[PDB]
Amino acid sequence: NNNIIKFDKARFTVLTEHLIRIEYSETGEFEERMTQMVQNREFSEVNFDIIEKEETIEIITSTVHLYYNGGEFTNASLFADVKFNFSVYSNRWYFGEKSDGNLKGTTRTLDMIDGECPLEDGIMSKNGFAVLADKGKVLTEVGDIAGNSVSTIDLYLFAYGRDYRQALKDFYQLTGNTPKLPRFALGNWWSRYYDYSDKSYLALMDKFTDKKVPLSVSVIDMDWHKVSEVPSRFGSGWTGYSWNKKLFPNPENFIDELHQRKLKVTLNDHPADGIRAFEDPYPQVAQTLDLNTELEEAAKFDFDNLKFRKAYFEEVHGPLEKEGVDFWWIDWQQGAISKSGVDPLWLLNHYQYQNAQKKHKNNIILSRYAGPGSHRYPLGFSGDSVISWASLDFQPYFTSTASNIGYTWWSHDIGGHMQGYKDAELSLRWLQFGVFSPINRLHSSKSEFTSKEPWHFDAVIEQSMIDFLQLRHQLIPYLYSANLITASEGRALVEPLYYEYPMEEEAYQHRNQYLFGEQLMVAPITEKMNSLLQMGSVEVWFPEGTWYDFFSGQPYDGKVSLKVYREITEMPVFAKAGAIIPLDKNPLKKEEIPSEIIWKIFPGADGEYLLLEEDNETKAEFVNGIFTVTSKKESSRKHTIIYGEHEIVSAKRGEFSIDLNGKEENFDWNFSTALFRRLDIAEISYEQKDEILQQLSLIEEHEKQVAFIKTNENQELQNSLFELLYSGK
Amino acid sequence: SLRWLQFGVFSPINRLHSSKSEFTSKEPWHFDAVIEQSMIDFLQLRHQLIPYLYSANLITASEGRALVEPLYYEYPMEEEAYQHRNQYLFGEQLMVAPITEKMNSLLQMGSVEVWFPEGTWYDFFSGQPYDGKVSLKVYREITEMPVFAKAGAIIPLDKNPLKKEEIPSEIIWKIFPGADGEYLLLEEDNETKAEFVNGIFTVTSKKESSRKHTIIYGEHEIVSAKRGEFSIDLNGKEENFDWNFSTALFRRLDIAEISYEQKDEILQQLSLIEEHEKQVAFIKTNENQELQNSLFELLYSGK
Amino acid sequence: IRAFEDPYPQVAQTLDLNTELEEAAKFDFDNLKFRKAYFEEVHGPLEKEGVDFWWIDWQQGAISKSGVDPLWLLNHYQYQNAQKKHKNNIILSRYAGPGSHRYPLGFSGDSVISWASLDFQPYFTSTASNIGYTWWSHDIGGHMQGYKDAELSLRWLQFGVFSPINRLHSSKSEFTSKEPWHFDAVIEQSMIDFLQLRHQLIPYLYSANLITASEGRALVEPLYYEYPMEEEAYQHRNQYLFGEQLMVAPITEKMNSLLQMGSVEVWFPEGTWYDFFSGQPYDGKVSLKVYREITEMPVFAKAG
Repeated sequence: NNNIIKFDKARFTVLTEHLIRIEYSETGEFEERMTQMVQNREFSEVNFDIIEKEETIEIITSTVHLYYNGGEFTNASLFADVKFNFSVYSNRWYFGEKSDGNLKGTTRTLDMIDGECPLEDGIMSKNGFAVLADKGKVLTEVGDIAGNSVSTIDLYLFAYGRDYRQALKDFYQLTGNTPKLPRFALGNWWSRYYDYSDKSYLALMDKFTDKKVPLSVSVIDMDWHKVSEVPSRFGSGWTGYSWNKKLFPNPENFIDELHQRKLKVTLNDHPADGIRAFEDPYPQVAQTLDLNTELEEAAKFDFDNLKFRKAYFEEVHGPLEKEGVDFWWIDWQQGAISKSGVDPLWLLNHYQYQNAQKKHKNNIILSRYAGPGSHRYPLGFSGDSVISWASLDFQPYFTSTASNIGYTWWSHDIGGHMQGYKDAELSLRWLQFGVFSPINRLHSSKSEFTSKEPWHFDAVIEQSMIDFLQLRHQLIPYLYSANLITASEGRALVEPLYYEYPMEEEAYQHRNQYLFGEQLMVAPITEKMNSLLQMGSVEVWFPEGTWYDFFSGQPYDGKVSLKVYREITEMPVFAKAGAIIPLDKNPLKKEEIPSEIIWKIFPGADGEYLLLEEDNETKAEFVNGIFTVTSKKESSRKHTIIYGEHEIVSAKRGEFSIDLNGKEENFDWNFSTALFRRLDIAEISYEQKDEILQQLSLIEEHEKQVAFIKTNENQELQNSLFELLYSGK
Repeated sequence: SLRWLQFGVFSPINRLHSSKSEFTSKEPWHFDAVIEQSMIDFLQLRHQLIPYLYSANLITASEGRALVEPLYYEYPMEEEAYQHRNQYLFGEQLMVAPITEKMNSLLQMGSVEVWFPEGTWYDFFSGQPYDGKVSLKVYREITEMPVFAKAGAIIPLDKNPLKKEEIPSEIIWKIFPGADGEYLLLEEDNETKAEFVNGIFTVTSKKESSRKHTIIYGEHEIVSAKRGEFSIDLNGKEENFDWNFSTALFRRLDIAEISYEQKDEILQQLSLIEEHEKQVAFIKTNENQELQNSLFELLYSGK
Repeated sequence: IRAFEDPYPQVAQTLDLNTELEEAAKFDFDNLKFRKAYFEEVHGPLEKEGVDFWWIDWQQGAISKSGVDPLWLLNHYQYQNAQKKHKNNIILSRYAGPGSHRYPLGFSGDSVISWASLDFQPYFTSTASNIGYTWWSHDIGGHMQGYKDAELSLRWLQFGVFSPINRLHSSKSEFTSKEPWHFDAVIEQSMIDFLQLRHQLIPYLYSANLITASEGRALVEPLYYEYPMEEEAYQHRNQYLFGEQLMVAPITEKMNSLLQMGSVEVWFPEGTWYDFFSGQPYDGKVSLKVYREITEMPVFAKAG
């Protein structure tokens, strides 16, 4: 290509104006094969300039000067200046050195993490550049490990400035797009490390139905297989591939019952102790792998070994798949050691994801993060988080930041995995976040005390959990459409604020705040409520424009940073004037695609929404007060229209256009009602409640209502009252 | 000592006195150069106020009106007039809210919650404006005292407080713009009426004298040392005081014993953010609660 | 020297740069031609306009192709170049390792404005004599960030007056000027008094300077240079000899508001000592806490 330049023992490939591959080869041969990370180096031709001398080369694009002075790559011989002024003297990359500015990415797991842990770098930087080292093995054409690259140094310099979305799109072009998820992945999952029987698991699935909680996925954790029944001469029962016949006497019939309830079924797989001589598949595996059965030779876990992988997929998983297991939960915690030097977690996710496509279209796994490019193998499984306010407070930041290395389908144990402390409000706050996260999978530890069942809790917590779990299914149309946008356009469902607002300092100062698809902005509450107010709070940054609480219609004039207060049953989620959000009208109804969609419109601006589905595209447009719905293909689907407060049209078939210029724009939300409710629940003096209600009702001028609350001795009560006055301004 | 002298100057009688200690002299030069200058300034102000005090004295003797009134004399039906115990009317034209608490060292300012009755009020010293009716915490450096006058207030001042003379040879008429007003200066041997009506300021007296009148309209000295009766039209003249948000903001941030990064962010954000409601939202997020109240006072006066 | 700069056309001609691709003359103090163009064609024109000496403010790391720290290359070559235009000329730059005392003055840089920073700085300054680096210039009052406290500013200036170099400097803040009249009348007068004292001390300082150059004696010595066998000479970290006739114990802690005085524990060696300012006498040998108003500094001289 004209986009390739060789100099001394180095090779430079200008992939985009903002992305340069940098290689070193001792042997004069450079690597064309794919790697664990890189799937594609075919990019459209771009313009750049070169200054090539006897001893030095300079490559010049719109955004970077890359310099190479010959010899081995050192911090002195290989370095780059960006053509940006985001910093005073952090604008230079030096080979092998770290600079300030990296917005971070993700890490393997939250196992044993109570609150924060360190993250790896991503490709996004406030200073406009990042280097992504390719240290992986080469692949063959069909995707097996081929050994060591002949490019013994192979780097990708990203110099996208603060065009983070383009950086991520081009990262997906280099490393491969995220595959499409199946719609079932986006519903509620039930999971618990608990020794259910077939009977008690079905009873619980039937109780969810009776309780009006919709589920898409039934997880069965490790007590599906033998555990205490494993003789100790074999080691533990952590790894298992044999049903516990007491609990599951007829596994296929049990899985058939979950399938009749329209559930997908996954089993926990702890692979590290392989297939030992007590296991039901051991005689077949022993025959295939020529094991010494009289010395009970184990088929040890070895995902570098083609014959082992084949026996694992065909003879260990295969029989369980025939019984109706839909996909695999790979729960790998036993380290990064293999003879090849490839992390066994990477070998599991890569080969198991590929194997899962044989039985079902667009199938998934559930496994931990295996490094850059491992987004090709959804879903992410963060693991054994400690049950704490601190863990919840980290998790939104964790989730949105992961988009910076393209890993956009994290599934967290909703409510936390293990250890930690009981607090029903923590459980409820965690579920609110989970509903507005990539995947909503309830899971817990082996404790008798950690079930995430809503009815574990009091009547208030129970009803709120059921409400949010129903909301998750209402959101599946929006989630599935965003999923197809991830797969086709390389846009994350969960974005940090700085993707949309890269030049706004406040977009970097609200770590737990994020965009959720294109129409919603979420600010989860991740701190225990103030008992004096009976409300939790978070500081929300409202960008320029008019924003509405998604639930209440409470309005906010951006741009402003404002502390917002919500009761434990309520979550801060916001939509702009002109937002159009589809919702399943029948979230409890078992059906492949919604028979009815609610179009929820926020007045005050034009807008539009494209609902992508398996077999259709439906465009909702709101222009000069006219709402129009059209689709590629016709269907019997019935559309409901909600304009602000009011249901305008109920269950109307086919394409149509309705004029909403006539209709009531304003939500009911009003200062006086909200004021009365905040004062009423507060655990403060009745004399203070009486004085605040009286004075805020009597005082007419907005500035004097604010002066009145400014004298209040309760500082947090001032901030709560200020939120209502700001919304009522 | 300095706060006490500020109160004393706006009290019925200003008598410095102390115990038999070697350490309790009320001499201004007992103290450091800052305290000394402020004490001298307030002690000079007391003599500037003698014309106003002597006139109120004759009103006590003849009409049975106190020089110092609780707020509830003027505002008997306002609950807030019973909730500001140290706040008072001082004659008919001034409202005083002495600071009687040690300064907050983080702000380098003391404070008191002031109730502003209905109407437009001005700091007597600075011209900082306040829209009543409101209860508002006000902050002052140790050298400054909260004293307020309504639009239309007319306060006479001795122009020569150090000059030993039985009656002032020169009076300053200090006028607060925005309303009509009047003031009757009662003296041993004279009555002098100052009237401010539809922007016309008039001075007349029972008896003639060689007294020279100076007129200060808001900020500006309009007429210097003019003899006898007269009338001058101030509709032409600049109504507004110099007091401005930006200057006062810079001064409060500059003296505060807070982080320079906080000072820089507040100055930048309050200068950039245009909408009053969003300037108030910005200060509402400040972690320093008393700094919020100080910044709120300036934003309220600048509204 | 990048393509927008006033000297770039001359530097581009000297270094054979590609001006139509706006090739920068990148910083490269290993390169003889770069150094020559930097001194003659970049600094030279500014020197002709009357610039007397160079403040090298290098913060961009220790990387060069040679393995020599670019800060060392700057101090070594710029000090040598500064002698061409003026006799006994200086630079102002950070410490570049042992031997870099040959290139005065030291420039310590971007200290945080705090009592903690001031409390470190006397110990920092006297201890530097132990590697022969005896001309540290600190940003007097602190450089950046930190907190406002007029008394910290005044204490810092008192130290600076009794330090190798008294250079007032500050951050880009609207709130960090070291002008004395930034402060109240008490702080202002005391700062003016100490700034006048610095000029009163120039004869003593210049004489000590010639003693550094000719006899290898530091202006600022730790107590243990004079009193190596006295345990207390190792236990008063901020106390130092200042030339041969003065012993300084700066106050580097906020005053006790009950006393309206700051304090420091002073070790008085054997002999009769006098406060330099007041004449208050002290009989050594003794360790004694001394108290001073914010406007006063503990500085002592022996009988004789």
